[PDB]
Amino acid sequence: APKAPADGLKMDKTKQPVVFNHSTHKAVKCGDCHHPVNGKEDYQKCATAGCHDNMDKKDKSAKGYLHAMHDKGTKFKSCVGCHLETAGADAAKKKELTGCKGSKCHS
Ligand code: HEC
Ligand code: HEC
Ligand code: HEC
Ligand code: HEC
Repeated sequence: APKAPADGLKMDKTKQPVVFNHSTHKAVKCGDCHHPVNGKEDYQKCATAGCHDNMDKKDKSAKGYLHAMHDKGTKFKSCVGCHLETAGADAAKKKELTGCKGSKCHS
């Protein structure tokens, strides 16, 4: 159980970096994102060696970095997956939280 970093955290493993703010996700349990690995919630960087370290856009295994941030039907809600539920039928929120362009993730 480490300490939540300050906002402005830059996820920049790709050419479309995204800023993650812990403050806006205060209502979400730490473990929902820093999920269990070998029985214990893991707080290492998502793309740590052995984790989601493959940058291949088509890798849908546990090694797929982009898969972990965008896809639905995953064991743990991904960024987009959780945002889809949050936005519901609200088209404005869907654009803001799940859009591939013109969203708060990818301008
Ligand atoms: C998802 C909705 C998250 C919630 C809720 C919490 N965190 Fe988080 N955190 C998240 C991401 C996407 C990242 C970036 C990881 C990366 O690959 O760089 C982080 C990062 C951290 C870190 C720093 C990791 C490092 O660089 O070593 C820590 C220590 C951390 N987060 C802690 C933390 C705690 C204690 C939370 C709840 C109280 C918590 N986070 C929630 C995503 C999410
Ligand atoms: C290695 C130590 C990892 C770290 C750090 C993170 N994850 Fe992970 N993830 C890892 C494994 C081995 C697994 C599967 C665990 C299982 O019980 O099956 C996963 C899985 C996910 C998933 C779901 C994948 C799917 O069902 O297709 C997501 C969405 C996911 N992980 C996201 C995620 C994020 C955003 C992380 C950083 C905040 C993160 N994980 C760290 C291994 C490791
Ligand atoms: C739920 C389980 C979530 C996961 C996983 C992630 N996010 Fe999220 N996020 C969530 C909520 C409930 C909200 C607020 C909704 C609203 O209408 O404001 C958000 C908001 C954001 C935002 C906008 C606010 C901001 O910090 O700029 C962004 C850009 C954002 N979230 C990004 C993000 C990323 C990159 C995630 C995975 C790495 C991610 N979120 C996961 C709920 C949840
Ligand atoms: C936040 C909730 C996001 C939304 C909405 C979408 N994406 Fe995303 N994307 C997100 C993260 C956390 C990252 C990684 C940031 C980093 O640099 O580490 C990404 C990355 C991508 C990339 C990589 C670009 C490249 O270099 O090839 C692609 C291709 C991408 N994202 C596509 C994409 C699509 C198709 C989306 C709509 C369905 C979309 N993203 C939304 C977070 C978020």
